[PDB]
Amino acid sequence: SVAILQKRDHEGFGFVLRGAPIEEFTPTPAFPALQYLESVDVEGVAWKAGLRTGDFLIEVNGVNVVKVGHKQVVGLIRQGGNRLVMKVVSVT
Repeated sequence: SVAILQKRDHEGFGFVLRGAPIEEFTPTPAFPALQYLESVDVEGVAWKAGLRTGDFLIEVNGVNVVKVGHKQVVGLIRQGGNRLVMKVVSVT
């Protein structure tokens, strides 16, 4: 799916990112991407946009991140400022 987030300058998006040798990695239908959402504050910015714990990250602001490191994805979220667009799959 796809989520669209808009926040104030002095809040966050209300989610935590986790992920990991990132050259022979291999997507599966159980572990599709390197990065996934560890927690989504309930009734938070990301939540209200329909983001949930367990969502894996395919795209961030137009860039594909299936085999992209962690520091690089967090950099994409930062560059967007108060706007963020992500493509996620829910392994649920």
